Amino acid sequence: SIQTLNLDITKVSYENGAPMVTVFATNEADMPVIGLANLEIKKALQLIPEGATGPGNSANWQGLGSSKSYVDNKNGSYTFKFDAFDSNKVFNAQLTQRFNVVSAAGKLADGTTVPVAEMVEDFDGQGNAPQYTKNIVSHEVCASCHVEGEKIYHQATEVETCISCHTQEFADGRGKPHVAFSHLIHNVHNANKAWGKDNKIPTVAQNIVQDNCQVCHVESDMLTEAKNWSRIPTMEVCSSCHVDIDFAAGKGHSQQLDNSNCIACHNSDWTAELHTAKTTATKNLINQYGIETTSTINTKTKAATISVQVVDANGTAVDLKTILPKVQRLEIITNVGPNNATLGYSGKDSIFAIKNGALDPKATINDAGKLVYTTTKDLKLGQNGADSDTAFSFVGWSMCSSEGKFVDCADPAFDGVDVTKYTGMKADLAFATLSGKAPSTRHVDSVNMTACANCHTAEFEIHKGKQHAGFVMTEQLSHTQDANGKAIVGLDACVTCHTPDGTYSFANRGALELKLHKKHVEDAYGLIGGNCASCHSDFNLESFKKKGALNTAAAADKTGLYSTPITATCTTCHTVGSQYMVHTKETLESFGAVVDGTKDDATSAAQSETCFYCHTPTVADHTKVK
Ligand code: HEC
Ligand code: HEC
Ligand code: HEC
Ligand code: HEC
Ligand code: HEC
Ligand code: HEC
Ligand code: HEC
Ligand code: HEC
Ligand code: HEC
Ligand code: HEC
Ligand SMILES: [Ca+2]
Ligand SMILES: [Ca+2]
Ligand SMILES: [Ca+2]
Ligand SMILES: [Ca+2]
Ligand SMILES: [Ca+2]
Repeated sequence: SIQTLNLDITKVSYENGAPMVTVFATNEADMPVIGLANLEIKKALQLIPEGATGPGNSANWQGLGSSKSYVDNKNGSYTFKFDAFDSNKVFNAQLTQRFNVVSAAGKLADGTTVPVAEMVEDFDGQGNAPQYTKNIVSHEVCASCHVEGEKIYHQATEVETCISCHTQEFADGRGKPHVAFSHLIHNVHNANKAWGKDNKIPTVAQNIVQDNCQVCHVESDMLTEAKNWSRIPTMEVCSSCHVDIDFAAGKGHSQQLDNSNCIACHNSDWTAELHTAKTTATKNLINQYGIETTSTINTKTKAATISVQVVDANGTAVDLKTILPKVQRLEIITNVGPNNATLGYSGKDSIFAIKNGALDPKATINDAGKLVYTTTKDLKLGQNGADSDTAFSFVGWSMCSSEGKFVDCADPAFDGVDVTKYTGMKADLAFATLSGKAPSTRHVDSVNMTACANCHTAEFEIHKGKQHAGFVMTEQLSHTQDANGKAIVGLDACVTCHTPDGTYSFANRGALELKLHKKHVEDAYGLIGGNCASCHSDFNLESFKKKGALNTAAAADKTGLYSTPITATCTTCHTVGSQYMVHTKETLESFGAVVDGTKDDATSAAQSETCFYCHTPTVADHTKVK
């Protein structure tokens, strides 16, 4: 029943010596929550100030104990006492006092379900507001990539709880400097050294975080120590990624025996700039130029002509001739039937209209300075229902770049493997109809690029390398808004290649309905698990009525096997015959499904599935049945 448990420390009194701490618990409606059985002060701490343990040294949380002893006051308030407060006799009323309060997920007596809740609050030594803090990050940055409300590795769900246990005192006591949170946190996302008894190399963490300080260190008016990432250089933290320096021995660096002089040479401006220089320069390059793309069908030849207008940062026309020698690639992929693409991967129209400053002979720049390209593949417009009246064209492009500048592509044969030599630019999408009626467009209301950008950043150059320019997904290809009038950046353009017939092979589950699920259930399950909300605002179950067969397997002879579309969509994570699927192939067929059959059988059965008679999936609970 309870969706969110709010916790406030409303009162701290030292009038009896050891503090009495009152917590007030409210639900999402701000109603008092009575009967909490698993409330605890997980840690009582006080803040040793910046520099007190030595010149250049970090502020530290000194341990004062913990408590599970509390009275339920029957009004939403709970009052803690400490049986053994400050066992080390270090309590100092001149220091900031911190309390880390946790409520374990569980159930009240009446059976009301209660979610986990965690918080910290800081005070002075009399229970008033604090005079100074160590507020550098907030839990929210972790939720960008780790499912909110789930434990991150172990122990807790919020970074402040991690910080309250993984203290300098904790690390010193175990003779393990590396388990201090300010070392650990960088260590577990950086592949320069392994961590844990089993020496995990953080290959995946490294691939996502890419040492980008700004995914966790965010400037914030609520966090007065947010600039500590550049302002407090110490061998203890800087060594977490810089693993080959021995400061003591002067190996990899001049000898340093303490943190006294780090800041004298490692000025905040330099530390901040050097660690963010390349992502900032790339983002600046991406935002220099745009494209505006149109498509028309010649009603007699039934070929689409795509026109690309380059524009500058202010939406002002740039003649493509003026920048052609710096255009590394421009690719146009055209498919048909945006709700159920009809040409497959092999049948799609595709061209590198530009490669390393050279126009393909099939592409021209007109006197208006636009690129013009006409499809050559049969688009089969109108040959598969009303949806097949619409051709949709995905434009991806890249410009040659070195050290934050656009450069001439000096090498015609440059293969696009070295991604330091070019920038993927903003991709576009253009619709055209044979009939001259308004085009169909695919739904974009269930998943969008904002979800992707949480883990991959808004500057994600998708497929950048030898095969592709790299697609940057922006409002350039938005054709609808959400309830609040924000432009939706959909992945509808991706269907040009991620077709119901799959991609280059019938074996890859290349259909967009399957591919993102396949990739992320295999490689991102530690981050996502069953958390559909990581990509989905909702499920568009109505879209299934516009789908046909979906490619789900390759037969022995390399030909395509297909499933009815709901079965195909669910089976990506619930493989038939595996421990992840209770329904046998026979049972799925009894519910109207075709499972890895012919395209004709799957197509004929595509609207015969009874799955949604029983299954009532929501993003909150996709497992829900009658
Ligand atoms: C929109 C819903 C998303 C798109 C489009 C993509 N993702 Fe992800 N993703 C994540 C991890 C941890 C990996 C594996 C990294 C690794 O193995 O090193 C991936 C992988 C991809 C890939 C493959 C190419 C690449 O690694 O860059 C593509 C093309 C891709 N993803 C596109 C993490 C996340 C994540 C965090 C919880 C979210 C919300 C998404 N990905 C969503 C999308
Ligand atoms: C996306 C840009 C991330 C942000 C922001 C944070 N983390 Fe992360 N983390 C991320 C990835 C891709 C990985 C590798 C996961 C894997 O499956 O290998 C991790 C790893 C961790 C770990 C290690 C335990 C493990 O999952 O292997 C911990 C303890 C961890 N992350 C914690 C963490 C905290 C506390 C964050 C907020 C400060 C945080 N992460 C941000 C991706 C991202
Ligand atoms: C105490 C109440 C803890 C809280 C809260 C968190 N962690 Fe922890 N962690 C704790 C101990 C006692 C240990 C073992 C230390 C040792 O002697 O080896 C750990 C270990 C980790 C590790 C492994 C680190 C390494 O081996 O280098 C990770 C990655 C880790 N802890 C992460 C972590 C995160 C993200 C937390 C907040 C959600 C967190 N821990 C809280 C004790 C405590
Ligand atoms: C999330 C995965 C992070 C990324 C990426 C980086 N940092 Fe970080 N940093 C993070 C946390 C959760 C903490 C602990 C905050 C606390 O309250 O204890 C830190 C701490 C630092 C510090 C220490 C500051 C101090 O007062 O001693 C420094 C100097 C620091 N981080 C630097 C840093 C740099 C240079 C990064 C990019 C290369 C960077 N961090 C990434 C979480 C994350
Ligand atoms: C991992 C998250 C890191 C932490 C924590 C710190 N640094 Fe770093 N540093 C990191 C990378 C990936 C790079 C290369 C950046 C690039 O694009 O070139 C760096 C680079 C430096 C440099 C540049 C010169 C050199 O020889 O590397 C300096 C002077 C440097 N880093 C200093 C530094 C200090 C003082 C840190 C603690 C505050 C620090 N780094 C943390 C990755 C990470
Ligand atoms: C001036 C006399 C310095 C003092 C004192 C410290 N460092 Fe340093 N450091 C300095 C220079 C000129 C360089 C090379 C810069 C470059 O761009 O090449 C460095 C390098 C580092 C690095 C990065 C090493 C690498 O990437 O290979 C780190 C992490 C670093 N320094 C940290 C650091 C700390 C923590 C210090 C106090 C203990 C410290 N340095 C002192 C110049 C000076
Ligand atoms: C044709 C020019 C393509 C366009 C446009 C897009 N993708 Fe793609 N993708 C393509 C191929 C040939 C492959 C390999 C075969 C396969 O089916 O896996 C892929 C692969 C992916 C993957 C899997 C992981 C990877 O190999 O990178 C994902 C998650 C993926 N593609 C996503 C994707 C998105 C979101 C697109 C629109 C921005 C997109 N692709 C366009 C071919 C083509
Ligand atoms: C990001 C990595 C994703 C996660 C995590 C989940 N889904 Fe997804 N889903 C994703 C994409 C890119 C698409 C394709 C949209 C398109 O235009 O075809 C989908 C599609 C679905 C569908 C089809 C209906 C629709 O809304 O388009 C269903 C029924 C669906 N997804 C279910 C689903 C469930 C149950 C998940 C949690 C276990 C889940 N998805 C996670 C991307 C991602
Ligand atoms: C991967 C992105 C998934 C897609 C697509 C779908 N499901 Fe799923 N489901 C997934 C996971 C990781 C889990 C948890 C498994 C575990 O035990 O941890 C589930 C679970 C279900 C369940 C409950 C388990 C059971 O035995 O019944 C149901 C009923 C379920 N899933 C249904 C379902 C349907 C109908 C889907 C298509 C609309 C579907 N799932 C897609 C991961 C993914
Ligand atoms: C009612 C008679 C059902 C019809 C029709 C279909 N399914 Fe089902 N499904 C049903 C139940 C009662 C369960 C188990 C629920 C639980 O939580 O244990 C399921 C389970 C699934 C799952 C999860 C499988 C697993 O994790 O082992 C999936 C992916 C699933 N069902 C898909 C599905 C499809 C695609 C259907 C149409 C062909 C379909 N189900 C019909 C009940 C019923
Ligand atoms: Ca308070
Ligand atoms: Ca909280
Ligand atoms: Ca590491
Ligand atoms: Ca456009
Ligand atoms: Ca029907």
